[PDB]
Amino acid sequence: VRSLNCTLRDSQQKSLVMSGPYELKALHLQGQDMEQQVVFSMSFVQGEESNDKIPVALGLKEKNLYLSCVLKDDKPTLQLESVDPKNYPKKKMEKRFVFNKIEINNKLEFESAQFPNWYISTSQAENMPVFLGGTKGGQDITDFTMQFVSS
Repeated sequence: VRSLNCTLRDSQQKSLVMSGPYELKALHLQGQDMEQQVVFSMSFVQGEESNDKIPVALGLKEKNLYLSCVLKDDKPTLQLESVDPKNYPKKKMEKRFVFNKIEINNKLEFESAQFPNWYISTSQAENMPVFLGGTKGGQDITDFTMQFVSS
């Protein structure tokens, strides 16, 4: 498995930070305060691919913590799940962990491989949880930029 280290910023320039053990929040940060931002370990895993659609897994750099999509109270939900530190990452990652990384401009969208047309999204408001949104366009933000830190 090949990985790259990177940070993500939504299109409103909000940064992503850990709120608790299992949640990420998005907030407007600038300055030394940016040390707070989560560093992701993006892995290129097995799955269907295209020029513009690439399967990935998002773990937290150096933590056996991955972004996962599960049904919770009957609706697709994003969560941080802990994994056996010795078995991960893998090349053939379980479906709940896979996102389709879609390039559209200098922007990126992350679609659940498990739940078609469900995307990693942020709210327009400050300090709200990052979640899985079943809708594109309307109010919630579904596009991001990536910064390499050391892949």
